[PDB]
Amino acid sequence: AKQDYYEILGVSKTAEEREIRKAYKRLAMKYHPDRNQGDKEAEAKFKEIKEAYEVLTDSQKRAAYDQYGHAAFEQ
Repeated sequence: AKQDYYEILGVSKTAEEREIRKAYKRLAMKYHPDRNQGDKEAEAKFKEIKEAYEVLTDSQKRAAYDQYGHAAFEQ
């Protein structure tokens, strides 16, 4: 019911974007392909970790989950 965009990076539960940026920074470099092509999914993992960060600055995705997945803010 949406993904846990806090765990996908992996930070102190649901820490402010203040610390999420810090998770995102470590994890982004860790999961950067940097010629680890062919694998392809590891970059996709960086895509998820980006997605996570990005949802964590968004509006609706960011709250509906936090309350209740998508039975919160479907108006």
